[PDB]
Amino acid sequence: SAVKAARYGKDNVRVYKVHKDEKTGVQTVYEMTVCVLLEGEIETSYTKADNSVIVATDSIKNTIYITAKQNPVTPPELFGSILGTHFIEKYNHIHAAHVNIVCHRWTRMDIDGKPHPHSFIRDSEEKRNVQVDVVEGKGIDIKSSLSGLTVLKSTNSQFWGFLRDEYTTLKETWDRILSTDVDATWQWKNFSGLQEVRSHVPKFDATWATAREVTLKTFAEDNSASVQATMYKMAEQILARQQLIETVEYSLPNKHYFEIDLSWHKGLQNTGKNAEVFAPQSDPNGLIKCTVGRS
Amino acid sequence: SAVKAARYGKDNVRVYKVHKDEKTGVQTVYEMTVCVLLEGEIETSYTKADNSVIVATDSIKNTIYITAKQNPVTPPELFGSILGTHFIEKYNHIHAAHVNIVCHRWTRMDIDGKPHPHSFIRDSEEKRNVQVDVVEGKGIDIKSSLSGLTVLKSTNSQFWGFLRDEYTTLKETWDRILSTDVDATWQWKNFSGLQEVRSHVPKFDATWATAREVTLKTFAEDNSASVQATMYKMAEQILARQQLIETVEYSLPNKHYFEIDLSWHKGLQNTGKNAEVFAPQSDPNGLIKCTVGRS
Amino acid sequence: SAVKAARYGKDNVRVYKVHKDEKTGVQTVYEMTVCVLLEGEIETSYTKADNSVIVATDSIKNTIYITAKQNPVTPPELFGSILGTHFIEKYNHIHAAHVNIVCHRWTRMDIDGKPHPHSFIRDSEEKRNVQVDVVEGKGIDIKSSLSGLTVLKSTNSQFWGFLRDEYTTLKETWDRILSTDVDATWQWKNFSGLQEVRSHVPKFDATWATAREVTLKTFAEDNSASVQATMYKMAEQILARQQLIETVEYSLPNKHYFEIDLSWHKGLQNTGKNAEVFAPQSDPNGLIKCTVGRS
Amino acid sequence: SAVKAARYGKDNVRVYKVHKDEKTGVQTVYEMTVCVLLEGEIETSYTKADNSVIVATDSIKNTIYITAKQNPVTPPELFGSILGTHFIEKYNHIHAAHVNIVCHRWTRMDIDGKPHPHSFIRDSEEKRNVQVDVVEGKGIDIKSSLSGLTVLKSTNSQFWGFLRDEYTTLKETWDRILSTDVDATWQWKNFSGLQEVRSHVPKFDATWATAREVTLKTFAEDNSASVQATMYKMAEQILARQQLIETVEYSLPNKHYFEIDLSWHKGLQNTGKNAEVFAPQSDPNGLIKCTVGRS
Ligand SMILES: O=c1[nH]c(=O)c2nn[nH]c2[nH]1
Ligand SMILES: O=c1[nH]c(=O)c2nn[nH]c2[nH]1
Ligand SMILES: O=c1[nH]c(=O)c2nn[nH]c2[nH]1
Ligand SMILES: O=c1[nH]c(=O)c2nn[nH]c2[nH]1
Ligand SMILES: O=c1[nH]c(=O)c2nn[nH]c2[nH]1
Ligand SMILES: O=c1[nH]c(=O)c2nn[nH]c2[nH]1
Ligand SMILES: O=c1[nH]c(=O)c2nn[nH]c2[nH]1
Ligand SMILES: O=c1[nH]c(=O)c2nn[nH]c2[nH]1
Ligand SMILES: [Ar]
Ligand SMILES: [Ar]
Ligand SMILES: [Ar]
Ligand SMILES: [Ar]
Ligand SMILES: [Ar]
Ligand SMILES: [Ar]
Ligand SMILES: [Ar]
Ligand SMILES: [Ar]
Ligand code: NA
Ligand code: NA
Ligand code: NA
Ligand code: NA
Repeated sequence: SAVKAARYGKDNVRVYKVHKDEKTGVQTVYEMTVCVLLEGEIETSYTKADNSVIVATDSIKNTIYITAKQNPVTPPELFGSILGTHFIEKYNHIHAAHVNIVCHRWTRMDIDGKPHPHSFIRDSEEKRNVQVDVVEGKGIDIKSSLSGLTVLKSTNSQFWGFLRDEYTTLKETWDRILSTDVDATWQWKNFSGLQEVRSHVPKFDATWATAREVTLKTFAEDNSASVQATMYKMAEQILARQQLIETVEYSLPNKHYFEIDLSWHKGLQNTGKNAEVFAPQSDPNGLIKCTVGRS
Repeated sequence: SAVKAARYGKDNVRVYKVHKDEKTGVQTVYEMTVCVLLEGEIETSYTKADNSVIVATDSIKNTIYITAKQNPVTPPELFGSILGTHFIEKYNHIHAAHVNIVCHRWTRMDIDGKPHPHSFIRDSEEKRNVQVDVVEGKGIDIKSSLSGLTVLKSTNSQFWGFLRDEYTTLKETWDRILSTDVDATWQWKNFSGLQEVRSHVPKFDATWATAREVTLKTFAEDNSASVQATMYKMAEQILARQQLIETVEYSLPNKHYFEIDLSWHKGLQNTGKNAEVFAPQSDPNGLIKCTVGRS
Repeated sequence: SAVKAARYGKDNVRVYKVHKDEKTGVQTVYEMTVCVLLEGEIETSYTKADNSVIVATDSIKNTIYITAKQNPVTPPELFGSILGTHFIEKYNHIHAAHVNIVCHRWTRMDIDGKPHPHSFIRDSEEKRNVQVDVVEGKGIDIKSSLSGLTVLKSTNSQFWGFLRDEYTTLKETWDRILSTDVDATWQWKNFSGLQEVRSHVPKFDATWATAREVTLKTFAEDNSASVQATMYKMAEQILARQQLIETVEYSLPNKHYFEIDLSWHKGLQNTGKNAEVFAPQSDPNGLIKCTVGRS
Repeated sequence: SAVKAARYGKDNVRVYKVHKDEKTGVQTVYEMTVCVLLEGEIETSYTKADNSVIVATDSIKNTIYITAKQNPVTPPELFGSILGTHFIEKYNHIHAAHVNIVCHRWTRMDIDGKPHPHSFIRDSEEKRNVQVDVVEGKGIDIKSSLSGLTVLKSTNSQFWGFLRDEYTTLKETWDRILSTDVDATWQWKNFSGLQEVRSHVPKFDATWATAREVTLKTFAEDNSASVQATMYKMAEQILARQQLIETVEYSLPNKHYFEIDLSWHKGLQNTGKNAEVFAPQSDPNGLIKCTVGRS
């Protein structure tokens, strides 16, 4: 036997940083959950009980907190890149650092019309995420995402003209509910290293905000033929609005809202055009995935 | 042995309802999770396998969807009173209906600063809840709540002057993070019946909104001496502003954000006034409860 | 406005304790999650920002770990009584201690049919719980429970003879799947104090085990007329077998397994006696409660 | 823009099947949760709103239930292979079927020493899983796994001789707790198709049981130098005991149990050799991964 692949590190590292403006007295908060996994010349830690090649997961945890102290935590693309670079540079035998970040929402409260200087609400479980793979002499590969964006539209969704055979029961429809939890990833062009990441810093927040606007606007306005057709329109406009994106990936669940036949009870009419009351289905769900790139 | 208490019914009944304005074409969506438990002459269903006294959990489920077809699902104080009253009136041998409702957020999307007619977003897992006990001959007891309202403030929270003995390690502080998930319940004056609930329907939405505003404002603005002192301020404001409330109850966790000492590392300074990066604590957590009434 | 009720303390305190037999070298592990809330002369901590009456949640946390160092953590009825009694005795102005404990399973591994001295497995998320209310001058109220015991039987469950009206669709059945997650509580006779709890310590483990055996056996063997009729049989057995119990309480969901009609497909037969493949239903679920006492 | 990758299907399909022995009256239950995602000539469903290339997710759901009716659901390697083959054969334009299965535990109850014919307990949340990728003219790729196997050992775990620098605080130790949730995957040699899968059916259950025995026994007996060293020993013996396995992958969290310094309180001694009471850490956690193959 031999080790073909190995990586280890600290998962589920919860971090908070506050910026306090001395000038304005205005405070700003950042909260995230970090995972750092390292690869390199570490096989003997598995094969020969040789811990001398291990940067302890505890020290990795320490390093996440120290990097946050000494560097920006935003945009998360940058923080991830700084943190992964530290590890391949500090340690000769470490050749890759995989950094995953979930950003939690802390939105400034508006109190009596006025933005508050140090109060915040979690206005969604919606996350902003990054996966930063820092690979010595191969560069930095960044995937940026939003996840847990939960949306529903009460009409202007259709599903008909699908294949029918001896396995098919689904009624064609021209008016239905469509609800999803959006997971959307944009894969950046390979970066040569930390310098190139720093060179594109302003694109990260701007690209995330645009991904979010295009998702919300397309969903709200498209008379959806299908989840497939609508998610594709989303990816195309995102690609068009950022040349540094190579691919856009949507993973979208179809969270069914079933019509309820109540006609067995006093001939109550609650289907097709009379559909008022529905049974949200917890499971199963449709799951539709698509990766879109440039021709 | 004898039955001292019994109740049975259907839990976790997912309901959606849409209103479609014919003139405007504006659609409005409502989603909730319902539980109904019945009491009454049912002893023998337990003691003697006499199913003749059971309204089947399935039928209670059917009745929830039918009631929603025939009645407004908002405010949930009303919907819950209607549904409870149905069972004790319909069935001679049923004497009490316990109706629990969790309302899920579907906030109308603004697209290009214009409110969309039929697209919605879940802005937070914040719930509005009701517990409605309809008891034949005693009337209707309604508790209304907001839960899962998650907030943080970065400063203007303190905790000093607490008891100190051989069990105390906690340092006094004049500046700390305060974070919580708000559980806030208002217990209404008993209602004589459905009619009286109906007659007060304009109070339910208004009281829930002022409950929310008072929670958000007081938390934002109070230079908190303690969770205890800040939550008492909220309760007494809500009481002062709605005379049909008998009691207000806060249940608030203290979601700790621990300072990190980094002085062991290159003399890095990250405590007291230098405190920038914190470790949010998943567990344990302070739990602070208070029921406030009229003197 | 005035405070009608208050309690505060630390929730979600994870504790592990190991016993190491010096002679044998057999180790035994205990893991639990603890919550302690105190009442007493604390009103002013809420009304007047008088922290002088607060035993800090942090100190309550420290006291939990210290009590565990100095005392046995089993049975949890005892541990909870010790911990509660500490607070009302230590502090003049504290008059009640509410102690909630969840015990996690660490079952000793058998390796080659030999019980291992220091290796353990979590066999199920089944918990043993206690709720211990220590009230100065009134004594100690203990509720003991098992929860998260998940069971299914494929036959020897029925449900026919239930009420039928314009709200009923459910077909009568003489053969069905019954599945549940058992929540079962036994309420002990009030105790005068810690001494009396101590004097009964051999009853706590034995009653929990016979509670478990009676649940498992009765469920396995009863040709169930209903959840109602089967859960009443369990309660009355446990009562008959422990005279210091005042009441037994089951809370049982009916986790439905729906027949699937496949006759639309190549005349496939999968209902009544042919019923082979079912669709387990996540929601909704029957919820059936019963408190049984002595006549 | 163009579609570079696409797959769609039904996730979270809950299935139950019962075998009833006419001879012995003995019943046996199987429960699982299935996901099927298809690829093929389906790009126009995304680019041209062309649903005519879509086997509806609803029909996929129907097909899962019908396959379960007409075929064995065990071993899950086989069921997955039958179900994925159906889709690439039935539909000319479908070229791959990705099938994921979680198997839930239903263990026969022992009542009074005797195995019960139709009663079952969920004796762990431990799962058995498969990923079956059926790719037209490339064959069948099976990954088998157990997950959610939670274990703890109170001693016979070590961690010393790790790298120390300006980032290191972790104390070396020669006696510590080690707890994990085991996720273990064995990747089978590529199969030419369904026929070859059927040819190896007896290896699937036998290989899973051996993976589980080797995990439990190695964990219990190894005086662990590290998670790395111990998980490697597990993979080697698994590879040695099944030639049809190409690789073994462990993903193991290190679920820290922290010592508690209580010496500040009456000089209480609870560290090193006096360590009795510990604080289980919810987060962060070490995460150690390794893929082992043949030299
Ligand atoms: O078993 C261990 N492996 C590691 O890599 C590690 N790092 N800190 N503690 C650890 N324990
Ligand atoms: O009532 C139903 N509505 C649906 O939309 C559906 N889809 N599959 N089965 C279904 N049943
Ligand atoms: O056991 C049962 N009890 C009930 O009250 C019930 N109602 N529907 N199905 C049921 N099954
Ligand atoms: O770092 C810490 N911060 C705190 O607020 C605290 N309270 N107890 N222990 C603590 N440690
Ligand atoms: O606001 C607080 N209230 C308390 O009771 C407490 N105890 N420790 N920290 C605390 N903070
Ligand atoms: O398929 C079903 N099985 C059931 O047991 C049931 N009860 N109500 N509706 C049902 N549908
Ligand atoms: O939008 C949809 N896409 C699908 O592929 C599908 N299948 N059933 N319903 C569906 N809805
Ligand atoms: O008290 C501690 N024990 C540990 O094992 C540890 N590891 N990192 N920090 C730690 N603190
Ligand atoms: Ar942060
Ligand atoms: Ar969509
Ligand atoms: Ar609703
Ligand atoms: Ar507060
Ligand atoms: Ar414990
Ligand atoms: Ar039962
Ligand atoms: Ar199954
Ligand atoms: Ar291990
Ligand atoms: Na390096
Ligand atoms: Na009645
Ligand atoms: Na006292
Ligand atoms: Na094909």
